[PDB]
Amino acid sequence: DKKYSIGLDIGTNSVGWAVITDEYKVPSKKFKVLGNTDRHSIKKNLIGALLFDSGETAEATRLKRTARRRYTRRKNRICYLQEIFSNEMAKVDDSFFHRLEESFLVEEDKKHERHPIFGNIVDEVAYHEKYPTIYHLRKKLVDSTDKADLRLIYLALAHMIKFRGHFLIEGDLNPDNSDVDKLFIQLVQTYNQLFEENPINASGVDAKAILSARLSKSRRLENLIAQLPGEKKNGLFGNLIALSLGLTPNFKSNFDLAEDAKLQLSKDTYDDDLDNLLAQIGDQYADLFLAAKNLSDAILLSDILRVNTEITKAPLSASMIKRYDEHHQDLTLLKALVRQQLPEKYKEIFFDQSKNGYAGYIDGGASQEEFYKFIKPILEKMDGTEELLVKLNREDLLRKQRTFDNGSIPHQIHLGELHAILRRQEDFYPFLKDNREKIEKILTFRIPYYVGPLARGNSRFAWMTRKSEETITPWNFEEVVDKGASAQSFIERMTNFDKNLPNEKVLPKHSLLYEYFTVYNELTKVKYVTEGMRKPAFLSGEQKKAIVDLLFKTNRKVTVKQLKEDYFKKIECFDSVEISGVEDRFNASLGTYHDLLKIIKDKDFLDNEENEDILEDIVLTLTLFEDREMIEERLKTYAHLFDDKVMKQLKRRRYTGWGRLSRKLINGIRDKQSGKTILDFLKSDGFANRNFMQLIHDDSLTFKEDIQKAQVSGQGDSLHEHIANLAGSPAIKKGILQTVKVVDELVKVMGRHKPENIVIEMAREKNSRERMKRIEEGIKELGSQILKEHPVENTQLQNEKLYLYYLQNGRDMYVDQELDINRLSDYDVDHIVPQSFLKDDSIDNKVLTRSDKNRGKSDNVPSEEVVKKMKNYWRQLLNAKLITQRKFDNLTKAERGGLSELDKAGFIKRQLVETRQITKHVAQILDSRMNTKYDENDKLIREVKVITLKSKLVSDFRKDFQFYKVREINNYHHAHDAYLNAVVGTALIKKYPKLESEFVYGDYKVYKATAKYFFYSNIMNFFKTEITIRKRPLIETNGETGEIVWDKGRDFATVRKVLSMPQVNIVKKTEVQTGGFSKESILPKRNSDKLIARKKDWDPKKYGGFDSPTVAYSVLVVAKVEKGKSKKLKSVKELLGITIMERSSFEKNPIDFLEAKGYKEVKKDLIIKLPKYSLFELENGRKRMLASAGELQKGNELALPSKYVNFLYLASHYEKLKGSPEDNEQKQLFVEQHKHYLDEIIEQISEFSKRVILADANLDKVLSAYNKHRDKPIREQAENIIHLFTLTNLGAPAAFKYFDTTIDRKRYTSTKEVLDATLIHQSITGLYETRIDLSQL
RNA sequence: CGCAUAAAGAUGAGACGCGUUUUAGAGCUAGAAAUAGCAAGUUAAAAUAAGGCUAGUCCGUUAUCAACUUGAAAAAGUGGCACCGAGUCGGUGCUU
DNA sequence: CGTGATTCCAGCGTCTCATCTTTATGCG
DNA sequence: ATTGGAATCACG
Ligand SMILES: [K+]
Ligand SMILES: [K+]
Ligand SMILES: [Mg+2]
Repeated sequence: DKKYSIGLDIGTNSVGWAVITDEYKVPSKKFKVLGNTDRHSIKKNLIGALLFDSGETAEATRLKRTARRRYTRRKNRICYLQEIFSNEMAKVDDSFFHRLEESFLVEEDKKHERHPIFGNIVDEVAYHEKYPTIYHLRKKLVDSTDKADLRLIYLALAHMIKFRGHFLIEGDLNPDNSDVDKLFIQLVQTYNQLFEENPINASGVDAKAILSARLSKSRRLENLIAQLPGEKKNGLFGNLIALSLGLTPNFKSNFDLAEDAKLQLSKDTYDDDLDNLLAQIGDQYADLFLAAKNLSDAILLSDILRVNTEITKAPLSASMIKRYDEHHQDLTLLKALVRQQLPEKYKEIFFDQSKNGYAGYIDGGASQEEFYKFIKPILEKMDGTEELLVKLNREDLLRKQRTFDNGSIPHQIHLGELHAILRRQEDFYPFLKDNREKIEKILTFRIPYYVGPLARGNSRFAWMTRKSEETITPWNFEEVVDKGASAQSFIERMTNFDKNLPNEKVLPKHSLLYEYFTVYNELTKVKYVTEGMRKPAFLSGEQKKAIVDLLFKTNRKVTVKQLKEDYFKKIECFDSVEISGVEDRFNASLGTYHDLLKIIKDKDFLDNEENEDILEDIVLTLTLFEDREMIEERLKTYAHLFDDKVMKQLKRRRYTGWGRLSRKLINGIRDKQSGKTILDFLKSDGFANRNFMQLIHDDSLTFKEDIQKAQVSGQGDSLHEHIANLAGSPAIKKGILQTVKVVDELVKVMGRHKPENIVIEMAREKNSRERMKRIEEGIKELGSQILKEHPVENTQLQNEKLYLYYLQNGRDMYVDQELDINRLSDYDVDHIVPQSFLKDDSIDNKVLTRSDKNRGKSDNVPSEEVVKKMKNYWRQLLNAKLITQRKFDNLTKAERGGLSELDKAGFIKRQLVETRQITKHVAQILDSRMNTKYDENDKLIREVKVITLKSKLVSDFRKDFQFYKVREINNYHHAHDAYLNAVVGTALIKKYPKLESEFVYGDYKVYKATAKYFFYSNIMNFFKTEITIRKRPLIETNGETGEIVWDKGRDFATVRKVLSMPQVNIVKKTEVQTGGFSKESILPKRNSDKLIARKKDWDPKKYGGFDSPTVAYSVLVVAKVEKGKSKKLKSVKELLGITIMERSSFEKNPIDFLEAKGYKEVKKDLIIKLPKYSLFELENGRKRMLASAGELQKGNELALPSKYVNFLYLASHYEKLKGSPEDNEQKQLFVEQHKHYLDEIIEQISEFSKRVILADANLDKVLSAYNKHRDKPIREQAENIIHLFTLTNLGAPAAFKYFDTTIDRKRYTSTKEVLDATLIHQSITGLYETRIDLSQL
């Protein structure tokens, strides 16, 4: 019956827990030990931590799943093509497709001739001589007119269909037009022929280079406008240019059309949009648009083709043949030049696959860039290589046809080549003539993103509904698949249900019912005052309806002045109006009402009550579907009500956005007695004018009970389901679930007595590629040449100062100057918001400057003068996305007011008050689980108070009272943080019950700038003996009550004693490994049993395969095996290591599995399943965690005494020095007086390593390295001993560096010993254990 | 408390481009062979987690997971306390 | 000739679309 | 980045 509290520290890979009592002491208990060993009891402290691998997101699984679907559907494309061809192919060659299928198999496994295409050596050689690449064949079939072998036609069509290109361009691309300059001049011609007053003159402008520039589209537009004399990017010609290049231009202001009429060429809606714009102005400008379309084509077609198109209808295949021919010519030239000038390197270039020369480029793993890096010095160190070098710097030297950059080829080009082949060969082959659209559809068919997987009820990811029960081929897809239903289910399966009625789906945000609801909700709060009024009074239902009919239904926004004049003055005849409860501009407005009024031009239809469900369906359809065709399909039912043009205008309108209130919630549920819905009450409440909340918070009204009935239905969810529904990372969700489980186990351990308080705190927690892409886009948009000055590696951009330099165009952000790339370690990285106000260290808040003093004052936002200097530069960076909206607002906050003392107070408070929503959700879960009893009046009984702390409170407590944390010693700090949290948190609610509303979970009613500033600055000052000097009492009092919240004479002793306890329950969560079967790399054939066949029949020794399988869990099996020629049965105990691929086969029948592996007469009761991280104790406390069936991890924690931890913190100058010069001097002197600690610390590590780690060579290496550097400053030795602690850590062995020396991993690559050790099964807290003596088996 | 914007993250769908693996693309000459010299090289088929049954243009890498007992499962149930101490927890007393 | 030390190695780039939450910053 | 799988190397 002893009161206690729980403190928790939740992280992504750790959950620290601690149980404390009223005196801040951690209890200890004797726990029963189950199993077959002699040990029966163990004393353990109720402080510990759970360690687990981070929870992964589903994104990688999603990408693998989508890739699997794409491979299945590509094989289906080829299958459809072969089905079309099969009847005629069986005549031409019956075994052709069989050879294609078996082409992977080796000679002895092939059932037909080893040559796939023609089945004889002569014809195969002749084919490969005539068409060196498939593109030769494609060009021949597109251009030639004599009948081709059916096998060749199939091969070309299959190549086009299999690798078809992207669908990022909608409509048609005609490759007949490729000249940029000619089409640009034609556009200018049409513009001048239609516009004579201000003609466009652009002669003498390199249209080809500017428009096809490698820079960004926006910068290309800027460059073209720059060379356009007397033109504007927002002008009509500028809009045409933006449309052509790809940027979406607004054509409203060009013609003053009063509608946006945005025209994006790539989008399919453009056509319809274009027609709309033709209705806005006329057909005279249509020619310009036509030219713009053609111009756009050339812009995107000159990028990939770069070949003449008047002589061929296969510009892509001809471009690839040009690649082939230039590669051949350059290869011959390079061979000759190398054999003439550097004859010794030829073998390196053209024979050595390991090297990145031509042989490595073709036969080895060298990419194009690696080959260019290898060959550029050789080209430079030779004569006659000017053309080769020019090609190389243009990235056009010795190219391959199948390259990384073929991702810019639209499927329209492949479709054009396929269509040309079909037209050429259709007369010779009738089935090609009558299956032409079939094959074109095979190439171009693509399941819409809103239909998803074409499942038949066996997929958890599928939502499509089928009109008819038939197989969905690409040809009957539009007939078998219900696309409207599929798209609606696509949107609605991801959208929310309203919380009040969890089975009901939310309304569209722009629903007329929702707008009416919000308008009435705000209007019921309108408190008008006019002359002759004794007291302020609310408006009545009739007045509200009159105002809605007058103000809202005729004005988009309704203000106070319009309310006073057009209603109170015009009708009420009251010239003195003062409003209360609202602002000048009403937030709620009938935007949907006015938009529908403009679209349909009818008022009776809108105001009619009985047809409003039609409007609800209208807005729902306009919200659900973005495609004009589907909107048309759904609205066709309402075509009779409106006109055809009105139907088109409706089709154009789209209402993005959903709400949070369902239809039933607003106007579906009715009160038992009144029979009025919530909307009805909002319309006519009476004198009360209650809002929606008061309407659902009234006990007399049945709405509260109806909501409760809806909420109870479904009984919430299981803990795992409720946690998964949270908005957070899967890693933090794993942390939260483990936190709840440890709390349940701790409550069990404490005799089912629930804690008095649960104080919880959560941590706030490739990249180089993201930085590279961001800087590339920013520089391209800006138009700078900085990146061309210096090619920076991705890992080199990981430097903070370098990244800031590159993001700022190399220029100081506060003044107008330039920084030097080589003057690093000299400039200053400053924070836009000072670290005192906000502890933010991300790039979004950091600025690189030559000297920080240029910012102005260091106690506020940077000065107004700096803003006036660099606002244009900041805006240019923001438009290039080198700085964000947040960064720009922070930088320019001075001109908008700067930082008032109120903002400083708020930032000070938020450094201690945890406002994160995820922490509130965790607190709610814990409170709901702990507090369940209800009052007689149906009110929660807060038996357990859930407090939420921030990491700053505990961190500052650690720093102030020398409770220093070094994260490298061991994992105990996790546990320690949890303890400290409770120790702080409970203390706070002892000292400040009035502050519960900021810390304890629950809506407590307990609630100038300098006052709050100093209050929260010194809110934790009751712990320290001497303030500022002020000497608060030794024993702090509760305040207005008599309790000992803190006893400075003995409570600090208790905290220091707790942090020095050697036994802390650190548990690594044992997990069965799931995921990929093995390494994905397909290795070449070799005679090794570690190769895994990629198919049943693909024997690895002849076809290669996978290796490195991941072990799901090991299996301790005691059985017999055959030994010797006589195959005598030897008894063996062994770890098998069931891999992920073998797991299902093993669990289906373990005995059959083990007999297949070779073990005989296994004991199914003696088989032990051992997941990863299974704990074993061997001797002297040496603990090994099973990492796999053949590898062990360290499983021991080093309990370094607290004095060494504090000395290493001070000596390392953790986070530099943040103390007063007097205290810093005292601590530095303490370090100097305590140099000998270093030796002692080393001894600690050494003795620990001699008992547990057992890495003899690494320990000797470490000792020698330490002896080498004994003359270094104490600080550097301290930092490097912090590094040294990696030798003794728990978990996987790692490599560490002591100064210069690097000590590599000593790995325990043998699990033989653990077969005769003590396996330990630990509960989540580790308090409950079962020890199995495996040597007894 | 309500709107607008931006960023980040989560989830799902539809698609591209490569990469890899085996086979095909008769390598030739001098050679007894070792090999040497020369020539050639750019392409394609197929697989792209083994595979499964539910046979779909589906599904197969997320989440969840100590032990023991009751179980389809979800899951439920199983382990005295106090005190003195502390090198990973030990001991003493009370109790059962 | 086993066995500990050592070395090496690991699928990756892009685009379109939708929904949700959370945080930051204005406005109100 | 990490950390287990695999091959290879050095050597008593
Ligand atoms: K797992
Ligand atoms: K466990
Ligand atoms: Mg497959």
